[PDB]
Amino acid sequence: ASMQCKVILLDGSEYTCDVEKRSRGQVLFDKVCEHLNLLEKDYFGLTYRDAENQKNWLDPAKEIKKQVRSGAWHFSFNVKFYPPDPAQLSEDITRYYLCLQLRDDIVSGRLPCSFVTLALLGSYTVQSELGDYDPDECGSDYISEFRFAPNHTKELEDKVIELHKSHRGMTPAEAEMHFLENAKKLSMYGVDLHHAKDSEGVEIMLGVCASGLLIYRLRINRFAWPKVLKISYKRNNFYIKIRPGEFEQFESTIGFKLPNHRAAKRLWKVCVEHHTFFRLL
Repeated sequence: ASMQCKVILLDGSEYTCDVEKRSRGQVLFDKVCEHLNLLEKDYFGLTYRDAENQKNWLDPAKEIKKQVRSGAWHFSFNVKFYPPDPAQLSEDITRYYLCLQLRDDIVSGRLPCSFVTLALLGSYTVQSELGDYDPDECGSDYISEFRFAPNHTKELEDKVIELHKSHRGMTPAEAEMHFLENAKKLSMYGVDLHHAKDSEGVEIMLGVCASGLLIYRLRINRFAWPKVLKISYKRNNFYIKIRPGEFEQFESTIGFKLPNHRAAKRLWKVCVEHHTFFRLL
């Protein structure tokens, strides 16, 4: 009358529990956050891969059964809504799980940034995890475990060490806070990127975040939520209604062709959820 679930956590470890066969996603999410002693859980969710190996958020309001057709109820715990100002989070631990996610986002190449920013962010990670630089605990080899960037230059490594040396006295809470302030200013911070085609058939990327919808073709356009009147899908296609022009005198619907109905439905859902979260709480 129950099914085993496995969840990859942000530090790489694996949470196992059992849930009732007809459990809604909420059941499992609540168990994972309890495990994590996470009170600010609303920023977070669970992803799964479907039979086409596409990533999907587990809808907490719905039976897991209906979403994951396989009995392989394997999930990944992830940031869903990236806070525009992490300093305003109530708890250090929320910020910590947030850093872990952003570290992956960087290493995986999902959040690009300057060599400069990579080294600064790296040095904050090192101060958080290792503490103060010391020539006697720190060979010149003491940061061999850390990944900082999709690609490790021995010069990135030296710059991380240089900056680490300057952070002396800094507590994890502060290393992390500094980490979050440089990270939140990055261009792709918190943007969920989706492949699409525009009306001419030119391949573009439609990003969703706290502030609105982004189009990239090379970043191009950006629609703050306040200016999105309606978000909808039909078939392969994704639509937004906006009031263009200086005085917003008319409505215009802009359309994007997505690779299939399901890609359109995932984009639409993610956009709706972001609008609800960021604009209605």
